[PDB]
Parts: sequence; structure tokens; C-alpha cells
Amino acid sequence: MERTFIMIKPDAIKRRLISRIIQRFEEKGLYLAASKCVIPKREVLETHYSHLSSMPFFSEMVEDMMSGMVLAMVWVGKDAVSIGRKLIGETNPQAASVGTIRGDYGVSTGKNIIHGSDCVENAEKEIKLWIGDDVQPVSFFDKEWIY
Amino acid sequence: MERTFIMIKPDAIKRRLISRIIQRFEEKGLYLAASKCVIPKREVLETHYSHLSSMPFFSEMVEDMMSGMVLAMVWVGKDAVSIGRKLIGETNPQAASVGTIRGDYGVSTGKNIIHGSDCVENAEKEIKLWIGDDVQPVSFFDKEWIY
Repeated sequence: MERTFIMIKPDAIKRRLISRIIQRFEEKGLYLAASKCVIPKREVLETHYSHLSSMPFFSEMVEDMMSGMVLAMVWVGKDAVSIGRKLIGETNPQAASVGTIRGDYGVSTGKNIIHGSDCVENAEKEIKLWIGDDVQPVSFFDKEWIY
Repeated sequence: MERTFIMIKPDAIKRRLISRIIQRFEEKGLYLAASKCVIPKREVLETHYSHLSSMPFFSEMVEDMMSGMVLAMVWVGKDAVSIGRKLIGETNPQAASVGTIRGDYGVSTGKNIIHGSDCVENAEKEIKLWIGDDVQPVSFFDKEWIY
């Protein structure tokens, strides 16, 4: 099925939001397929956010993502990308709906808790960038109860 | 600080217990240092359970442990091995105290949710077997409030 790249940002790790974030994805029915703790490298962040290279404060946005360990994941399932974006909420947590990850826990645009892919093309690039080309297939153990 | 190896067994993944399990460790104050999604290989399992190789249930245990993805983790902190053991509870879920992972979620000894290292010696052996030689130092971000 479709897959998406979900990364818990360094400050959300430090706020101990890991279980609360994973609950949203796991209760929605998506399948965890990969997981990795990483201290992000500057070069990898610049590639991840290459579409942002022209924007004001690009350097600061990269620096913020370098301040500590992230939890990088792949979640799989029907409409995974759109589903993840909806669970996460608007870029700016003030605009995100209550009940979303950013709406419930987030305060600023720079520390907005989590990254999720915005489209299938970017998900594939991000997965290969952060995780690798050999993410192994997982069993859709309860597919019949969800679809 | 001390490290322990914590692995969510495949049936617990299928029961969607990931967030509830991580919650116990995260709220207790231990630090996540490594995370990997793995479909276990036979030779790995045969090494890990080498002390059980004469038992009549051995092949079944290996098959069950190969029946899906496991989530393998390292958690770090003062007394992390003993702390993880207590959070998890006794091997037989019917002997485990209510409030433990096994006591709250587990019914049978075979499908007892999770594995955690029994001592520091085994934790080190287990991390090297399942994760690798190079787990990076973790930032103890809220150490002064806990330890």
C-alpha cells in the first residue's frame, strides 16, 4: 500500500511525546514499517528541506532540526500520506484543529512537533534519504477489519 | 548510564500495543536510544534463545517470533535493566502484578507481549545481536528532574 515518512522533531522527543504521537497513527489503523533514532546531519537536513532553500531563515530552520535525536518512521496503509497530514494538522499549530498533533501539543511553527510527507513523491525521497532503499514489507495483520 | 534491550513481540504489534508499551518506559523516565523494526531471522532467534534449545516448545517459539515484525529498542538510564524488568512483570502474565505490561495485557506465557534484558551482561549481548555495535550516546534531556 501507500507509505509516508513521519519524523518526531527533536523537541517533541524531549517533551516525552513519543507514545502520544504513535497512538494517533496506530489507532487510525496505519502500519508501522520502519523506525530509527538519528541525530540528523546538516547535509541530510538540507536535502530533506531543499524546497525551502530560498525561504527566509532557512539556516535557523535547519539548525532547529539539529538540536537532538529525532525518531524517524515509515507508516504504511491506504491513503497513508493524506491520512498522516490530517492527523498532524496545519504547519502553524495556532491554525491546526484541536484534536490534531499540532493543535493539541504545538505552539510555534518551528517547534511544531513532527514532520509528515506532503505527497507520495516526497515520501519516497524522504524514506530513501533517512531510512534506506530496503524497507521490508510488513504484514497488514488486521487489513480485513479496517478496509 | 546503564542500557537495556526491550523488544515488543510480534503478537503485541498485531494487537496494536506499541503506544501503550512505549508509554510505560517514557513516563517512568528512561531514554529511548535506539529503535528498529525487524522481521527476525532464524539464526538470530536461535542465538537469542540458545539456552532454550532443548525445550520441546523451542521450534514453536522461534516460529512465533518469526510470525511478524518486532520493535527492538534500547532504553537508557540509572538502573534501567531492573527498572524495565519491573515495568514488564513476571514471565507468566498470570503471575505478573496488575499494572505491569504483562499483568495488564498478557494472558499466555508464550505470548507475553515483550522481552526485556534480565541483567546488564545480557543487555549488552542482546544490543550487539539485534541492533549493532554503534548505538550513539543519548542526551539525558531532563536528567536533573528525574535522577
